[PDB]
Amino acid sequence: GPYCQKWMQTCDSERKCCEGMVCRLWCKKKLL
Repeated sequence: GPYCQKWMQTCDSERKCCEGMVCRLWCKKKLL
């Protein structure tokens, strides 16, 4: 929904990761 990626959404192999980036404890950017 409206608060997930920029709210550190607690990521698991079942979590609706709003940007598909770094499913480790949250979802956050790490990219070249």
